[PDB]
Amino acid sequence: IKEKGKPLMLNPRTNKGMAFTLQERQMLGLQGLLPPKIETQDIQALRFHRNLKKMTSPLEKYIYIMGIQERNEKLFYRILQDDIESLMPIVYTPTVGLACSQYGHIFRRPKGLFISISDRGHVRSIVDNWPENHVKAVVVTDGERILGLGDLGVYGMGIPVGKLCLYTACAGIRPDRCLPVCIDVGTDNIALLKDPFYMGLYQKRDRTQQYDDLIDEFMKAITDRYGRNTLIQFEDFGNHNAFRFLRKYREKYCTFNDDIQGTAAVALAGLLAAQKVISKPISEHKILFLGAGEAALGIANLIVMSMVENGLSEQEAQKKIWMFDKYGLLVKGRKAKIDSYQEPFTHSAPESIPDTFEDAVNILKPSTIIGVAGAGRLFTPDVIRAMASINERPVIFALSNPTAQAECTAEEAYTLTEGRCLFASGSPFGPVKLTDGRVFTPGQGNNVYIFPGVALAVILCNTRHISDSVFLEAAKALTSQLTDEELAQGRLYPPLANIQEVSINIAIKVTEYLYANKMAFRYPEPEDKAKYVKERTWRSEYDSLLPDVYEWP
Amino acid sequence: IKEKGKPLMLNPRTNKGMAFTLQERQMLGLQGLLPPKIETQDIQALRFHRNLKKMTSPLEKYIYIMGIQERNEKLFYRILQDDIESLMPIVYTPTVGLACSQYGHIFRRPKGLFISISDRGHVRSIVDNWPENHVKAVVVTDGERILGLGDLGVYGMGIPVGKLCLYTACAGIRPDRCLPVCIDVGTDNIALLKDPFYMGLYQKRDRTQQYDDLIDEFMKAITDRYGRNTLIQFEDFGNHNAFRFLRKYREKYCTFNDDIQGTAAVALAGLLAAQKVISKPISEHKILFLGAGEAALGIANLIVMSMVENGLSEQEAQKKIWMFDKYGLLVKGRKAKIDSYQEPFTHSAPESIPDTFEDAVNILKPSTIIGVAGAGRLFTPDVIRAMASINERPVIFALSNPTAQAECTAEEAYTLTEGRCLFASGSPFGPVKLTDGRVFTPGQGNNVYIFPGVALAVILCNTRHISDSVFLEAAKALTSQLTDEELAQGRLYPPLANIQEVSINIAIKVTEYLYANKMAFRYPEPEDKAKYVKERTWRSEYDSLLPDVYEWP
Amino acid sequence: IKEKGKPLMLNPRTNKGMAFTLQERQMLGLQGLLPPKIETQDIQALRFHRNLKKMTSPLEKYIYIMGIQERNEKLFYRILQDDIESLMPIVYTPTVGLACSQYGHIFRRPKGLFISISDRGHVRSIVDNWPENHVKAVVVTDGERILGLGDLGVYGMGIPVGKLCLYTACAGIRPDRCLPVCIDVGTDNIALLKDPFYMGLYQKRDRTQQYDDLIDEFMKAITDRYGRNTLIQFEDFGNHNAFRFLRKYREKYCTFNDDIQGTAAVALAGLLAAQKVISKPISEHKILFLGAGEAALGIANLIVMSMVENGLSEQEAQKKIWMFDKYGLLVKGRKAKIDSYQEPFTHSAPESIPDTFEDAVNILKPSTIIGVAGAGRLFTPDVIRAMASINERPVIFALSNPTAQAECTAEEAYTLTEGRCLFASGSPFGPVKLTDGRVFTPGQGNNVYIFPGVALAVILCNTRHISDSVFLEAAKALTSQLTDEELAQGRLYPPLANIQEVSINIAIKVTEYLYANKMAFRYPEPEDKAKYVKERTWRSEYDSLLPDVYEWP
Ligand SMILES: NC(=O)C1=CN([C@@H]2O[C@H](COP(=O)(O)OP(=O)(O)OC[C@H]3O[C@@H](n4cnc5c(N)ncnc54)[C@H](O)[C@@H]3O)[C@@H](O)[C@H]2O)C=CC1
Ligand SMILES: NC(=O)C1=CN([C@@H]2O[C@H](COP(=O)(O)OP(=O)(O)OC[C@H]3O[C@@H](n4cnc5c(N)ncnc54)[C@H](O)[C@@H]3O)[C@@H](O)[C@H]2O)C=CC1
Ligand SMILES: NC(=O)C1=CN([C@@H]2O[C@H](COP(=O)(O)OP(=O)(O)OC[C@H]3O[C@@H](n4cnc5c(N)ncnc54)[C@H](O)[C@@H]3O)[C@@H](O)[C@H]2O)C=CC1
Ligand SMILES: NC(=O)C1=CN([C@@H]2O[C@H](COP(=O)(O)OP(=O)(O)OC[C@H]3O[C@@H](n4cnc5c(N)ncnc54)[C@H](O)[C@@H]3O)[C@@H](O)[C@H]2O)C=CC1
Ligand SMILES: NC(=O)C1=CN([C@@H]2O[C@H](COP(=O)(O)OP(=O)(O)OC[C@H]3O[C@@H](n4cnc5c(N)ncnc54)[C@H](O)[C@@H]3O)[C@@H](O)[C@H]2O)C=CC1
Ligand SMILES: NC(=O)C1=CN([C@@H]2O[C@H](COP(=O)(O)OP(=O)(O)OC[C@H]3O[C@@H](n4cnc5c(N)ncnc54)[C@H](O)[C@@H]3O)[C@@H](O)[C@H]2O)C=CC1
Ligand SMILES: O=C(O)/C=C/C(=O)O
Ligand SMILES: O=C(O)/C=C/C(=O)O
Ligand SMILES: O=C(O)/C=C/C(=O)O
Ligand SMILES: [Mn+2]
Ligand SMILES: [Mn+2]
Ligand SMILES: [Mn+2]
Repeated sequence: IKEKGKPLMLNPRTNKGMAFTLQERQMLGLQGLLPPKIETQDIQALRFHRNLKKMTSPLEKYIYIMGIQERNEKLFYRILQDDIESLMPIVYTPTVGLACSQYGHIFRRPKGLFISISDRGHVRSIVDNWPENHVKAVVVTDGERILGLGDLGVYGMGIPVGKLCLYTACAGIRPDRCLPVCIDVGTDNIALLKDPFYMGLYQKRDRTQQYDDLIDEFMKAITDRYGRNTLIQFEDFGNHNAFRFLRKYREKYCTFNDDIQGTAAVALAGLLAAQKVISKPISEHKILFLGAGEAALGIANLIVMSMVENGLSEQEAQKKIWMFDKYGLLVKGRKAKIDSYQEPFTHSAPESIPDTFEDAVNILKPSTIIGVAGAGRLFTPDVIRAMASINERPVIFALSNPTAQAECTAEEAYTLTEGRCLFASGSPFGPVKLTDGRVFTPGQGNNVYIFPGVALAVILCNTRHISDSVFLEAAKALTSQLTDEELAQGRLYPPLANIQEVSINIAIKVTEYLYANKMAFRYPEPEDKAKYVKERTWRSEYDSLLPDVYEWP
Repeated sequence: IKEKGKPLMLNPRTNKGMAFTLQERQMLGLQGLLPPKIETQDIQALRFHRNLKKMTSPLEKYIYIMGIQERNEKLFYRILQDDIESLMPIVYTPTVGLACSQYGHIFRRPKGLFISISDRGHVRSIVDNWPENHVKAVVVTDGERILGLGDLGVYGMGIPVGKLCLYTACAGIRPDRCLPVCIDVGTDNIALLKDPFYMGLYQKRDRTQQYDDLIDEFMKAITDRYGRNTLIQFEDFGNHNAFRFLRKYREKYCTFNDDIQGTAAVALAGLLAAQKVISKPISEHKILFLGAGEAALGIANLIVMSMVENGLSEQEAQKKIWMFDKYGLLVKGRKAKIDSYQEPFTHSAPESIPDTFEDAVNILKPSTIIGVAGAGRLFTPDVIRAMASINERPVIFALSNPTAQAECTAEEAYTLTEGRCLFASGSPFGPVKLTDGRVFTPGQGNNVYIFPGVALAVILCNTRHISDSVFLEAAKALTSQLTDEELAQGRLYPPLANIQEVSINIAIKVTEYLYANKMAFRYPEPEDKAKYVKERTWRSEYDSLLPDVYEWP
Repeated sequence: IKEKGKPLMLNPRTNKGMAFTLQERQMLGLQGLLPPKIETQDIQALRFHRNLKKMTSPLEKYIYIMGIQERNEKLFYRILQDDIESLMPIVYTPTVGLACSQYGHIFRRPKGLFISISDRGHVRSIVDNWPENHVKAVVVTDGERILGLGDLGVYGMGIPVGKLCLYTACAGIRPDRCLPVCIDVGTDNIALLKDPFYMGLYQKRDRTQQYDDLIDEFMKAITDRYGRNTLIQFEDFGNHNAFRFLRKYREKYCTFNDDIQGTAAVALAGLLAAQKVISKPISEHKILFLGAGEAALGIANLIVMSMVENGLSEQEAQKKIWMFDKYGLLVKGRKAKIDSYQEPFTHSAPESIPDTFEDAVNILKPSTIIGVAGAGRLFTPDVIRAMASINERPVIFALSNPTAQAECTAEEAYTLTEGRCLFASGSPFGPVKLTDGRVFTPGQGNNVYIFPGVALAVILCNTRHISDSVFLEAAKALTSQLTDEELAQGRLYPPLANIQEVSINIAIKVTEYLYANKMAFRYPEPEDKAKYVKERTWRSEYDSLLPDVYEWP
């Protein structure tokens, strides 16, 4: 490091608290500024869990652990490392959504960059204000579609912050190379415009061309200072902007959209694991989505790429996918609109026009149901029963987040199908024991299983662009890690407790894929991709800060 | 910049002296720390020239101007840019040599990084001590062969410093992106080892494997911190080491040796200029070298490549070249050793064995004489007359530096050949006027015309390896700028006064060459290379340091 | 030491150069930034004297050593300490006057605080930009009366800088606690108003209420930040502003005017020494001043106090003093003005009014002549001859500075009076050897023998105000250190070569005087004033910058 003395303690990237050794204190001007006691990171972790055990609400736990990231970075991650499964719900979905809807009530310190429409023309100067000189990964949101909570404006900064925590906790990406970003062009949230604690501009969203220019100016500014190959992950943008920005920049920068592409991969991985148990002919596979937005289209497009890779033409596969949105079933010539992306899955109206999602299930008789509407408990008991009656082993994915917007619970899916369904959800649910002793451990179909591993691979290989093919390879890399014993439990995904090793493995597989397809530019090409990746992961163990002292001959 | 206040004035990189505008001083905390007067860089320039003109000795002018580099970087380069031609002999050769032989007496502040054998195993920590974060180019020496002055140890640091100033002065390579380096493993200079002002370790050179490993450690440290693409220019390394390191690293790193390859392109560019005068074919020209070291072998190899590029084969080309070293004519089976690089130019002993260099000229009757033995006035009157009697338009290159080690003077060569010789020297020589009022302006055969333009291209194209073929095009690029009128005056090279435009022009050719030959990795490839290179050269004009202030809507 | 890395080398306060030990280099992040050689201050000193020896002009040597102050403060004073006597003429008078005349030509880096009239209402903001936190002594000037050179505007900043160097070199006052200040309200010097290099405001002097308000503002801003007892020494202000500001502030701040009071003490001390080689009766003392401004009036009033301290009343002592300015003898009723301060020394026109200073010498027949007109050689040979015939041992003091403005030289004084005079001058003159062989060593009556010791005592005792009594004591303290031998050489002051010891002795005696008269507020009162002062003098030897590293039991 460059500085010594108090500054070392005030900066969380370097502060170690009482873990600063005696020599470090004396040589770096800290003696007397710390209590006489010398501690280990282990003692500090104990302090943490000791106090966490006594806390009552998830939000309170969020504020506390999240505060550690602003005081002692190394320890913050040592804490996540100790038990990522139990803390995931706190730092990530669903509690992060809770934090976001209340971001202005719990604010203590800011985190990340805020670029508003009012800064148009001066974005580059905002990017130069960021302290870190070598940013490799950016996660950006404009806060219009925060989880299934809708438009939360700048209160959505909570999402990019959470995603990045996982870049480091899951894939070992250096936190100092990560930058959370929030684009504030206003918010249509009437309640927030009336909140005296709101953190953004008090104006409705700017949807004119100035908005696209702002985004343009941001992509330009970020790459100018950090590099053309800086990984830019779009997160929680509205439906229209999400697809547009993805297609406008995907071939120009090293960018992707988590909601559209990372989701697609995790979902596909779940369906793959499922096919392992079901083993049914793909000619008998009929899928039906509740909702036809970002994730539905992304999932459907990757399912098609999977089916095509498996024989069917692109046109035959798309006919095997249906969608049901807020206006009803997506069929040709319906009163409600249908965008360019939905058309491919908009088919000739069947015998009857289903009025409810239930009718749709009975009429179309799908074998797989995927909920991604973010509208609540729409996979009603009748839907689940209809599914269990129609299929011996129905696949039921309720992916909407947070928990209250989920289509159904694990407990509802398993009991209403007598333990026959193959379930996955976006938000966490604990094990389910049926009235007959059978225990079913549900898996979490959440994009966190993908973006960390993919991001690591892309950064390490100096990749310039990300094609949909990477996510397909990621899908296969995730489900390829499922053992048969975990399959028996009802797990369509590796245990969340192993998310770190699982992410690394996905990173290794994707790096092998990028190189083999001339998508990597990090020369020389590593001989052992496995040893290469593992060798470059950031660790939470304290580094010695002592200067290099030695005797001259 | 991150700081404000006095530090801005203490760091030459940012210090503008009285050039800081009123608004900059108020907002940065300099009000009152500077005189009320607001000056322009133009005024600062005048002050400089006013003082220099009063100065008497070259060394004195050296101390003064080099002192400016450590007070106001921008001003330093503006001063050079003002009149590169007249300042060249002061900051560069021959005065730079004078400075080196006396580095310990005129020392005020150190420049660049010093890595000593005593720091083995701890070289990375030394590299990390360097303030600048984005280093793109390194010029390193061990002071074994400083000009034709010999082993000067750490006193040779003056060379890497002098070389880098030209990177900026000539080719516009950002100064903060440059790093001069001195590897001190001791020195054999008996006198220095007795001087109380010597700046190096008091011990003779370490020629064991430790030297090799130190160099290895250095290459690894630099690359690891700044990127394996970082340009490493080897300068004034002893004979043995110069070749071996070039061979060993040109494949692994983006390195090259200036004394071997840079010179090769200058000397070749000279001959190419001669051709447009003599028109003499390639089946013509019998070349004789005085000395067979780094530069001779380098020029020979590039010459051969140009002949082979024009019909002739390598075997019949290498025969048109002869070398005479401190041991006499280099012929097969002679007593003196003949290294691997010299073998290709070691032909069967002639009918008679040349006793002295004058004899070798009469017997062999060369049409081009090239001196690079750093041994003195060896292109004696007799030697020059002989070349006159034997040729109509003889080519005489006395490239040895500094001035006192050159083979002959511009006057000696022109008067002794009645103005028919085509001359070039390593160090500068003023115009020559013959008794018949005929005036000849001799060019300078110095690699300064090469390394700057090449360095700029390599760096801008993100090149990873430098092939000798880059130098061949470098030579062509240089000569392709010699206008007819300049040929007449007796100029084998573009006027040294235009060395800036020449360098930029060269850089453009090489970048187009590099891309056209898939050696460039800077994406996207620029359509207009010219526009590309000129947009990226560093300017000596002052930049505003004002924060980005603006009103919100 | 709170900073590490390059910053330690860029700051002259901490820069040790190659004297940084290996241990400090490794622990402070300097390894590799300095040559492998470890030097001592002794070696660096040698390098300095070696180069100084070569130099030809005094201004050149000035530019050189003053540059060292801006690079290595410790070494700067070591060099001065090594031979304060020979460097005195270069760093102080007369060369410092030459430097001020060319300040804008030789400018490299600014020194001190610059407060301009354009800054009124923001002076505190300027004072807060000064890097040092504990300032104890300020020396300020407006540059209207720089030596006998006149109005030099901001070019006069060189004077305060020169005085402060002596604060440290002579009295051991801490460099970082001294603050040179230049108040710029414009200049009347027409030459500078058309000089493109002039460092000040381009306007004639502002003499409205604004001037006075600026100074008031300055005085308040300084004390507000550093303390009401911050020693503030006024230097080279115009005659009208010198007395009025001294009168206005001497009871509100810890301030004094060097030109009026310091001079007074050194001049009187010279007379006191003279009396010891003449034993002349007070009733025989007749003093005539050439000039009647700051210096003259200051000296007169101090002489008057010494006489009153010995019996004579104010009235009778005051009549022993005559003055002659640029309009002639000050006699009651003369057409030329006579201000309040001059009245006590304005007599009734004698029988015949002397037209020239020679007529005044012959008519009044004084026994002591003191020149402070700064108008050149007014002590013509006829004048000196007249003094030789009226008095057996004529007292001749040519105090005007620099040398060209002196009233006469040392050679002219001793030669013209045949060695029967007691001579002293404001500027240095070497020894004088008459044809008869006799050698005379002239003393230098310059306020440099006073302000250092006086300021040191005033600072160490936390004195709130300085009365004329202090200077009367300093005057006595200085002459008391004179040893007969030296007095026998023609010395009216102790050898300049020992100004360090002499200054300290004056500091001791003055501190004892301040306490004895309850003017000192430093508590507790030191028992041994000598050990108290000697212990607090700053030293030039290097201090270890090593952190306090120790093991715990
Ligand atoms: N678990 C995971 O990895 C991921 C989960 N999601 C979740 O999926 C939900 C939607 O996200 P996006 O597709 O990006 O949103 P979007 O706004 O792009 O699409 C929403 C879709 O749901 C439909 N919809 C709304 N109400 C409906 C209703 N009452 N009945 C039937 N359909 C209805 C809309 O017509 C629209 O087609 C969110 O809650 C989000 O958190 C999104 C990405 C990944
Ligand atoms: N744009 C860039 O990435 C640039 C990198 N460099 C330097 O190159 C050095 C790396 O050398 P290589 O052996 O080529 O790289 P590498 O093999 O260590 O890794 C390749 C790329 O992945 C990044 N990386 C490594 N670990 C990372 C982590 N844990 N989290 C996030 N990003 C990580 C690196 O910055 C590098 O750009 C670095 O020390 C850096 O200072 C210099 C200029 C630009
Ligand atoms: N391999 C590399 O050099 C990479 C550089 N970057 C980043 O990209 C930024 C520059 O923008 P790009 O469009 O990539 O490059 P560019 O097209 O502006 O220039 C290409 C290379 O030449 C260097 N450069 C430009 N002008 C220079 C000058 N006048 N003197 C010395 N070096 C000069 C740049 O640092 C860059 O590495 C840098 O700040 C760097 O952090 C990111 C990835 C790789
Ligand atoms: N102007 C330019 O661009 C360049 C000029 N030079 C200058 O050329 C000189 C040598 O450079 P390198 O080839 O690197 O050195 P080197 O040490 O590799 O080669 C020296 C050669 O000269 C020969 N030699 C020594 N004394 C001799 C004598 N008394 N009579 C005949 N031959 C003798 C040696 O046998 C040896 O082959 C130096 O003075 C150097 O400054 C080197 C590179 C470029
Ligand atoms: N970093 C800082 O700002 C520091 C400030 N101090 C100051 O020192 C005072 C404590 O008194 P001591 O230092 O024990 O001495 P002291 O009390 O014996 O000295 C009396 C006064 O003379 C001044 N002084 C002593 N030597 C001086 C010198 N060589 N040159 C110029 N001024 C000198 C001191 O500032 C002090 O105000 C405190 O008022 C404290 O504010 C002490 C250490 C550090
Ligand atoms: N050696 C020392 O320690 C000191 C020497 N001086 C020197 O004394 C000189 C005057 O200083 P200040 O009293 O502050 O100046 P001032 O401006 O206050 O007074 C100058 C006096 O000299 C008179 N004068 C000018 N030309 C004259 C002439 N042609 N003939 C007779 N009298 C003439 C003026 O009328 C005026 O009374 C300066 O050259 C200065 O450098 C001042 C302070 C200390
Ligand atoms: O530090 C806090 O808890 C809150 C700060 C704020 O309200 O800005
Ligand atoms: O001897 C030194 O290290 C410094 C010399 C200077 O600043 O002139
Ligand atoms: O003219 C200036 O501002 C500085 C000159 C120098 O540092 O030499
Ligand atoms: Mn999302
Ligand atoms: Mn060289
Ligand atoms: Mn004065």
